[PDB]
Amino acid sequence: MYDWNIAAKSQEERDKVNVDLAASGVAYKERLNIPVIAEQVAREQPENLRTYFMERLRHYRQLSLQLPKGSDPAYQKDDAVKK
Repeated sequence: MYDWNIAAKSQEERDKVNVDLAASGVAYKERLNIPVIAEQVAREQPENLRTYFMERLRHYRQLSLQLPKGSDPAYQKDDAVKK
């Protein structure tokens, strides 16, 4: 699907988000089922925001488990059966 955050005009804005979406594709896609390419963001990941990407990344992990199908043990329903 290529880039999508083209709405970012400023430099500081596009860089932080480019690395933000990067952290998403890498984990969010492999965990749940988000349709994106991990290496696609790997070639556009600004080392200048390597810190931010990790912040969102670590966060994405927390939701990786909470998120829908793909990897969720505690996503049971009615507290009766787990699925």
